[PDB]
Amino acid sequence: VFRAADPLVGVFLWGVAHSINELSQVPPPVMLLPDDFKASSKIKVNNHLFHRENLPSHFKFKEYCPQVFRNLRDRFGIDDQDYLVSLTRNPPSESEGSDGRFLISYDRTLVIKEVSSEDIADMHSNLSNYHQYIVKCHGNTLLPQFLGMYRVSVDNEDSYMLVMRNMFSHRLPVHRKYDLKGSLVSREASDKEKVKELPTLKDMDFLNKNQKVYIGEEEKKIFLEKLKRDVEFLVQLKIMDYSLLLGIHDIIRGSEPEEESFIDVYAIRSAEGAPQKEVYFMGLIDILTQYDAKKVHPEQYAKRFLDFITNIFA
Amino acid sequence: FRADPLVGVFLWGVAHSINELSQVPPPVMLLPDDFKASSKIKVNNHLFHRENLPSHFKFKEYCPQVFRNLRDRFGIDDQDYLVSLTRNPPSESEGSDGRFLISYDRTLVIKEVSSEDIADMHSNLSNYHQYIVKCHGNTLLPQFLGMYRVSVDNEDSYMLVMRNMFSHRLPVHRKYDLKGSEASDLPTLKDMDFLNKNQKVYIGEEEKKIFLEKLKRDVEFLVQLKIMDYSLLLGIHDIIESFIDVYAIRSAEGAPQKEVYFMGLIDILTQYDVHPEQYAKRFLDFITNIF
Ligand SMILES: CCCCC(=O)Nc1ccc(-c2ccc3ncn(CCC)c(=O)c3c2)cn1
Ligand SMILES: CCCCC(=O)Nc1ccc(-c2ccc3ncn(CCC)c(=O)c3c2)cn1
Repeated sequence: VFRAADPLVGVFLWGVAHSINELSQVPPPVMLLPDDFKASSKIKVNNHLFHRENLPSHFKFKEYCPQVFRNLRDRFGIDDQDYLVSLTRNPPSESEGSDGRFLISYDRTLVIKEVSSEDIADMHSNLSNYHQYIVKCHGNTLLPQFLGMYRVSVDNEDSYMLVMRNMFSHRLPVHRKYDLKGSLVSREASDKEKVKELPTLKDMDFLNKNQKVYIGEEEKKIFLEKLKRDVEFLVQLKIMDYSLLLGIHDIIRGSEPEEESFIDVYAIRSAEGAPQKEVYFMGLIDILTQYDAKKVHPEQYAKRFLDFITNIFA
Repeated sequence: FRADPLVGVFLWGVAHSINELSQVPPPVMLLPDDFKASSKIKVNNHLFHRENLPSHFKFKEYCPQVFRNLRDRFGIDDQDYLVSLTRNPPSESEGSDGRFLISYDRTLVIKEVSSEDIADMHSNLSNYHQYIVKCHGNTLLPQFLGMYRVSVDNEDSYMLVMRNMFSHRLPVHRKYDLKGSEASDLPTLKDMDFLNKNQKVYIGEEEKKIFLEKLKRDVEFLVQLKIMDYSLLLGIHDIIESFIDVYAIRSAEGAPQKEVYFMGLIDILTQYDVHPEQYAKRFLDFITNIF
């Protein structure tokens, strides 16, 4: 059943418009109540002998905790209308690498990742904790910015979408990619992964390449003290198995002929004495994983993580 | 409890439909499927709260392509239809046994109807639609512009939106429901009080026949469908630029009073189950008899 447009994205793009447009009529609550953290807005469409081109005739769309995620976007500095333009003005571009879908907004500021149903449950188990941490740090963090969480039902099949700020650059393309855990049971990018154009390298590949990150001592201090706070928050929640996403843009290799419009929140320029002029992009990914696993405590995972990351700097 | 969700949902559904319909190109020709089609939407929010709309409702539009085409053939743009119903709440009328709302514009009417009138509309929607294209929309019959079903707190109410037959600016002072064969206590006069009050309409020779020729055409379209028990709604405004009252006929030159008459057929679609062509025969001669 080849289609030119994927109905899963079309229904998602429809539902984001509908969600935000109805949200424009609902005044923001003065304080989020514990009921807002179990709330949801669903809507089910049933057209009969009335066909549309972009959307299927039978679909559902649900938004998880609208008031919570609306408040989160605000605290992260994103106007709801800017969120809408960025996701819907033009179709997002598809990216490969992750399990299911992984979309990038047309302005390359937002990311939309397909997650599982247990991931949706893990977010609810800690949305209140995550929100209270965004309040406390005023949104200045290395954790991902969870901006919206949605369920898209099409052809009697539910997909779960999660929107976030893009940790990479809206305009500077990433030339080298790592995912760093600091672990012992060592991590190499597979042969299958390594022959791609942009392979996600891991701890051992980082070391094998003599990779170092040159940012200068003040930025190093701010980044490590931030990383330390964020990790302690996860440790308190008994979380482990998270990663630092590290991207590297080669400056002299440049972008395409495309050279103020947006701020790359997770970017740090290289130090003035660096051997290479580059831009780094760093963020924690795959948080929200509890220690309970059916065959390392969160405190030990963290200490090892922080010590590894501390030494990637030079 | 009475501060109203039925109106609040209905107006939410109309904006939602006209927004959806702006993204579906209007067809040039209709299919038999379009006369059995429908668009249904169900909202269910959980610990989410909004002012106007309740937490749970349904909105169903009947044959969206047909009525959209009928609004086109009646000279109504969809956006002007949307502004008309929703930009300010419709004022209600206490013509009871169901709700009866008039747009802020006074250009359109929203009448609550039964589940069998919905069945009656579907049995003849195509017959009605093709009569409209042949007369190029120049009829005394009502202009059915849209038909929806709203569900709130597990009760289904059916809404039919028609063009307003009365004026959008000039109020009606006398109102008749003319049939042929008296009213118990603007009141709705029945037929005897036309006579008793020596009421007569003066509209001019040339315009009287154009109305009567179309009345014969319209009625002759109903009798071919075994329709009876229709009425001629006659509104009357003693004369003591934005829109048009297309059922208004101006004061005749040299009349006792210079006035404006609003006349068009209502409560059609009642099928025989006194004969249709007899019922015709009596009504037509009755209404032909005012000069
Ligand atoms: C419901 C709980 C979910 C658990 C959970 O924390 N997952 C999680 C968290 C964050 C990300 C993420 C965010 C931004 C990103 N920007 C760029 N790139 C680079 C693209 C090549 C990313 O990969 C990226 C990945 C992915 N997954
Ligand atoms: C689906 C229903 C089948 C039966 C059926 O044809 N009903 C039916 C048909 C037409 C009307 C109608 C139309 C326009 C009108 N304009 C003004 N005013 C004046 C308001 C004071 C009206 O009353 C009016 C009433 C009412 N009912």
